[PDB]
Amino acid sequence: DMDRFIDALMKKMTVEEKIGQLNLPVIAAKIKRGEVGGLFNLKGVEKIRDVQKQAVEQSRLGIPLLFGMDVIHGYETMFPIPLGLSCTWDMTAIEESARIAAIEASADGISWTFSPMVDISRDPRWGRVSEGSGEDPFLGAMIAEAMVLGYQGKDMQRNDEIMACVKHFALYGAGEGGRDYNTVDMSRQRMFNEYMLPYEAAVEAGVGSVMASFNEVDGVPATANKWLMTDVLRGQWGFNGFVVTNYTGISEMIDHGIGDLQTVSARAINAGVDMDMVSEGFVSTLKKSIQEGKVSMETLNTACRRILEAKYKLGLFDNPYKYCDLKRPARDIFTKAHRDAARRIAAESFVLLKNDNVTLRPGTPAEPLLPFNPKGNIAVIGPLADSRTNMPGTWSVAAVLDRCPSLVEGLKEMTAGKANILYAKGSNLISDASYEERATMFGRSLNRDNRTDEQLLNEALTVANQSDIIIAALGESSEMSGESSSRTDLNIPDVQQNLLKELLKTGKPVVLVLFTGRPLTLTWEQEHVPAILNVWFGGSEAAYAIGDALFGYVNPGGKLTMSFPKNVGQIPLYYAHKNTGRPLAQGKWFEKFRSNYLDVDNEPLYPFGYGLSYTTFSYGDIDLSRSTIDMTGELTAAVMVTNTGTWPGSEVVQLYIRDLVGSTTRPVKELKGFQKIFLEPGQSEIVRFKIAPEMLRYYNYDLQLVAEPGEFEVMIGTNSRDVKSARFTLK
Amino acid sequence: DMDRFIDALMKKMTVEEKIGQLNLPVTGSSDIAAKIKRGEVGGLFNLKGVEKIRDVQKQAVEQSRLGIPLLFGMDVIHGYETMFPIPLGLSCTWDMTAIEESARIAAIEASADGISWTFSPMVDISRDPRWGRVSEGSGEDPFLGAMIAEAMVLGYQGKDMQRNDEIMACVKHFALYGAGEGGRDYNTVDMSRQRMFNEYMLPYEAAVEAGVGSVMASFNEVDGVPATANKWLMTDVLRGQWGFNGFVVTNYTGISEMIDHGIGDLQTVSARAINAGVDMDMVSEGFVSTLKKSIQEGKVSMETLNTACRRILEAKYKLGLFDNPYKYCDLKRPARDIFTKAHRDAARRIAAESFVLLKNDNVTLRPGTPAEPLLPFNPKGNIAVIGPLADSRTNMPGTWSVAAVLDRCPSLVEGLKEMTAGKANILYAKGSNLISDASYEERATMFGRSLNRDNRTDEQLLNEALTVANQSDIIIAALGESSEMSGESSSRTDLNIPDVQQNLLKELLKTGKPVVLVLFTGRPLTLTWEQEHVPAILNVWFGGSEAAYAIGDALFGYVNPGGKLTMSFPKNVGQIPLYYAHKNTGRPLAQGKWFEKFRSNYLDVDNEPLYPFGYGLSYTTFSYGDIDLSRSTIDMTGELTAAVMVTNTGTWPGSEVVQLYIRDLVGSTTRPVKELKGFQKIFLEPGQSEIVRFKIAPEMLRYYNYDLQLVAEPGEFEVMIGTNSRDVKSARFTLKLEHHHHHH
Ligand SMILES: OC[C@H]1O[C@@H](O[C@@H]2[C@@H](O)[C@H](O)[C@@H](CO)O[C@H]2O)[C@H](O)[C@@H](O)[C@@H]1O
Ligand SMILES: OC[C@H]1O[C@@H](O[C@@H]2[C@@H](O)[C@H](O)[C@@H](CO)O[C@H]2O)[C@H](O)[C@@H](O)[C@@H]1O
Ligand SMILES: OC[C@H]1O[C@H](O)[C@H](O)[C@@H](O)[C@@H]1O
Ligand SMILES: [Mg+2]
Ligand SMILES: [Mg+2]
Repeated sequence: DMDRFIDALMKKMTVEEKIGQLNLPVIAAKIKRGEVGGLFNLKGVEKIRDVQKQAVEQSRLGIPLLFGMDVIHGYETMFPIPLGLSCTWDMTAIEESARIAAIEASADGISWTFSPMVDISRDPRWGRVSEGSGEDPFLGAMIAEAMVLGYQGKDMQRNDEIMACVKHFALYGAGEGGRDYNTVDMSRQRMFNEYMLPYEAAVEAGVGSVMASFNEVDGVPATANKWLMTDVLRGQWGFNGFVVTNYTGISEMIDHGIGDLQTVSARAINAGVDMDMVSEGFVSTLKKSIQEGKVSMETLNTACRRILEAKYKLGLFDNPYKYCDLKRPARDIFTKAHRDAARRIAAESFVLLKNDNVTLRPGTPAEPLLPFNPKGNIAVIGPLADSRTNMPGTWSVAAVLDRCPSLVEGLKEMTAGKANILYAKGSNLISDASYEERATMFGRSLNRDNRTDEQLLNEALTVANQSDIIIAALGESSEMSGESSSRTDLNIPDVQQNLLKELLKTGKPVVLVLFTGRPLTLTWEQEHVPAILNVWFGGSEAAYAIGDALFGYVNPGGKLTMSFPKNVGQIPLYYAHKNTGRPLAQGKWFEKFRSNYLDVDNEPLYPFGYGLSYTTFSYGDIDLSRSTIDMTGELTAAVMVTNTGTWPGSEVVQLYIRDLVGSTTRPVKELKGFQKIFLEPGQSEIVRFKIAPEMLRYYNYDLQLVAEPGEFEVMIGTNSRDVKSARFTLK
Repeated sequence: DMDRFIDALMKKMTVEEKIGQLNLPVTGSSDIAAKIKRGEVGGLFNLKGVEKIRDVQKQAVEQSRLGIPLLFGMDVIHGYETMFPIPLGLSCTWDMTAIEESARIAAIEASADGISWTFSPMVDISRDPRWGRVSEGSGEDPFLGAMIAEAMVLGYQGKDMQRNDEIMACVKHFALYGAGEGGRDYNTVDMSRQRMFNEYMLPYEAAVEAGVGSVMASFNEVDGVPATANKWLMTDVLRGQWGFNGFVVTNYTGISEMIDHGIGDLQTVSARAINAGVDMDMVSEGFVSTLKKSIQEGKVSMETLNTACRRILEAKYKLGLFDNPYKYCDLKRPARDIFTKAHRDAARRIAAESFVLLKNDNVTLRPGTPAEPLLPFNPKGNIAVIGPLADSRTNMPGTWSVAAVLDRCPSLVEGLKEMTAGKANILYAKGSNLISDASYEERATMFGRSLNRDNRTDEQLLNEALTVANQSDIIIAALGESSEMSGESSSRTDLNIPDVQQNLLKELLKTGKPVVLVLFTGRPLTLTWEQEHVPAILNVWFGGSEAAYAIGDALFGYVNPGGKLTMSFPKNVGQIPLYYAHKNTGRPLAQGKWFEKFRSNYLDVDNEPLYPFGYGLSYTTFSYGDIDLSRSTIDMTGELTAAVMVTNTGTWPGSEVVQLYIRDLVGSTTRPVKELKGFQKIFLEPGQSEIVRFKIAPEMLRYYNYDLQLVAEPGEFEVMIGTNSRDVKSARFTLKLEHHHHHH
């Protein structure tokens, strides 16, 4: 067993060698000296194999390395960005996506992924919303579990199973002004009821590692916050793994303003941080700290032990080359089967935001633009229409970017012999040339040249007037989201929005195919564009999936996991909000002396859980099996859902709960369950949810996790706004 | 003795009479005469007129069983009839003496008219210019906000409220109400205890410390409990930590609003309120309708009721109302104390002192002559005054002027007419409506602030303004908010000058005539376009009843503007919240390096406000020498002096607000990059110099640490002094636990 092995190995180690197990730098000489615990961001089974060989056969103790990478939403086969993927509301698909990525990365030498990112955010200004699963902690927790299980399986024993890392612990999504890395501040009540569940869920699914976040919490950088890293993570949740810092998280504490390198390094290890990504604070200062009594041997041994336990659990003491099969890349990476899975999952992620009836032939009843049969002349216009490198999305560091088909390319393939695909760039990404450059960093250039916006527009209107339909491929470049990609405006960029206006003015039918990493402020578009399909960033096979949606091969079923506000002045806007002492009643905007603004109502443009289909769904009244239950009972909430339209398709039936009265104020609703059903036209299904006191608990004023007696409102519907309702009492 | 008298009085009262002292209906609430007869009423508010107040007091004294006199409340916020600037504007004076004076005058007038209690000062810290109630406070900063709280309470109450022109003040809104989410009024507040004490609480404390007689509970939740039911707030902090000896009143229907908050029925929330330390029920009738049943049922004890009742009675005793219930009911005072020339003269001085000159660039008026700033200018020729704020009397006082005679204030045109008669012709055009949307204009101009928007087209209004402008030598563009675009329940998600006014502005600028933007506002606005295109921008906030004359004083150079901002002006609403006393983060963007990938910064704008905290210009300029510290190392027992030479390097005499900032460089918790720790407002003639000195003592360097202990920690500090929070000179010093006791 493990304990004996690790005792024995640790009894042989110098203080230096124990310290070295905590170092995760950016080298061959470092490894020879036992100064390296793992490496990260190295791609290639050949390279990784040789570096491992150096560790195993050229270091004193032969201790093998962890190899980390950001395998976020795929290795080479790119699934949608996680925010888009969350919109599937399909935990099976989500697990599959993480399984596939793990198969691919492990085939290439990777034993550790810095995934899943589970940070709750209600601030769409923050670029890293693209990497999470929205604003809701329940959905977030379900997804966390599915991702950890996809990567790790049961116990990481297989050679296609890798170690996961829940990030970023904790509260990183609440950075002030939506500005990446900025100050976080909240009450402990808010932490537990509104932000912490996804981290806890990952821990409880047996995630092997946790990454400390960049932000402060209660005035202490997370990386030096013992309350977080010991009392909560270990003390409350029982985490038995190790904590890794984020990139230079230790030395950044110097800038935060809590001390010099040695001081903040000691505080981090004493807080419960075990591995030091890049900063070399542990390597360069811990021995001195140990000599001065600032860090005990016991603390060092604990951190070292954790690191070694992770390597044992990965099977790296049994076989250091477990993940270095030179034969596997050809078999496992970027296969047709994987790419087909990604295409399917991509089409499942898209959210149909709008699809109004339009006068398409004179005299006929108006009908929607989507789906349509690929015939005639299909214009595909905009700066996202013919970009390969912008399809996979941010955080695709192992992808071959210029290998993904552009939207034009993919649609051309899919329509060969049936229709003509007419392309026009239409506009730049944005008017400001310097913004376009930083927005298209990391190889996402759109090849901006000297053609002016006016020239670009004029070409596009020429093409548009030769067309039977216009697909406007607009929105963000993929690096307008991700890290250090915060925005103060959330519009479709200026020149693109002008292009869209002008395309609408041709009189031809226009479908907005919207690429984004975040919620955008779309009131103008919701008013004037007949059809809007949010395609997020669908992955390496996005172009094909977009075709599947457009041509009706897939009926869109995605639902939003994050509120789309009307303007930036409404931030933060989220569905699970408190009622206030002065709630504005429905339809009463504007009312003086209620909680409301002078210039806009309180509502998002599109609420949490919103998503349309090519069919329609109708809900009966909710049947509750009990009107009362006690603290040990249960009941069933049933509703019949009928496909009332003409298309087969899926519906995410959503369960919300309102605790009507509380000893503290309680949100107007909370997501507490969901089921994704598929129905043929005319077919019905009775959807049943179990409700029990376990589900009705929350963290009260004293942070006690408790369900209080009183009345509850159970709400079931097609989104967080449009619901059927009923009540019961807890005794 | 007060204790004897109140014991004796409380020994006579029934449970219904004790409960009745806790009840505060609104009049000016049903069946008030009969409720007073029954002893069911402890106070009233919103009744104006010393005649009416005396009648009702006589009812209480002569026709209730026990004759217990009433408190009479009103929102005396920035004046009774003589209106001073709105408090946010007033705060830009950086002048505590003037602030105290404004409060003294308002107390003199209010008390003349029967009023014994003002629901002032509002001291809520806010970093969010969306929130309309920023107009009512004194900006983002706790140091300045604390000093203002003190000055206001002292102004209203004096030493001990003994005089018949001193009234009881009420610090509001306890607590954290300025952090409402989305800047939407009444919305959820949430923050750490550390943030509360370091960043929000001090001005409430400074009001308690100044002897404020009462505190008003806020509308917001704190830690998921409505403030009105938050025992931690109303007992543990207010009494347990600060030793507040007064009483707590709810805000309007605060108790019954807890039903909507979602913590129970009227009886439950009323019981929880009184048990929390709330002493008086504004309007809800929660206390009067449910407290006896609660006492029967054991939900509230007789000791809790007695404690609340006693606080109300002690307030009345401390105000001198048992001694003379008609102390403030002198029917002859109104004719000699209210809206007097002496009061109005002070209001005009204080108003001119509140204005903030945001921009005043050189303009070439005529070829061959060197360019000069538009401000100030001698009144000559043809002066156009154009805009929806140009000829509105009723919008001059500002929001929260509930006792003012709105349509007696001169409009800006009228004011400029009087001041320039015989010297210049004032030409006038409306130019635009307040905003394109009529329904918005309506809600924006409620409470008697109509601009009398008519059925003219935007074209009619604009063309009339252009005919004026093209005949004029200078254009005074009177634009911005109506007064009721700020105040309570006036939150905005856009902070621009409204659409049709900004179009008007553009068109006036296109004439080529020189334009001065005289900006009326209750809040920070997003003014990047205006800062780029308008030569001169004078922020006049809302100046009060004498605003028009004060504006003339500034434009013509009778007063040199010396206001400084107390709240950050963002470049856009997507930067909110933006405040000077922020943390460094782990990845600070170095100055001048926007944009840099992997630093804390946005893709589309830099991190900076358009105008920072403490920003403001003058008709002259001031230069700062380097800082001289009297010593470089002290210990906890010591002190040092920071000194800077400030010189008037321009051609005009003028006042400068010299501002002291301190940065605690390293902490056990992260510390802000600076915090205001002092200021001095100096007046300098052209060429003149003055050495400004600040005492720095370890007690000023204290903050609430992780464990909420108010401590100073040894380490390095940076002393910064300058003309605003951005443009500062620097010097460093070290604090130790133990240093030299003598020179050796
Ligand atoms: O005048 C007492 C307090 O009144 C509050 O303003 C109320 C408002 O909350 C209520 O909706 C309307 C209903 O007509 O009456 C106003 O007076 C203010 O929040 C307090 O600052 C003020 O002291
Ligand atoms: O790849 C490991 C972790 O890296 C962080 O992103 C860093 C960024 O913080 C740093 O400035 C640049 C330096 O080029 O490298 C990136 O890797 C991410 O925040 C983590 O999520 C990631 O797991
Ligand atoms: O239009 C001129 C004036 O008319 C009325 O006297 C209004 O009360 C006033 O606000 C306005 O300035
Ligand atoms: Mg309940
Ligand atoms: Mg320090």
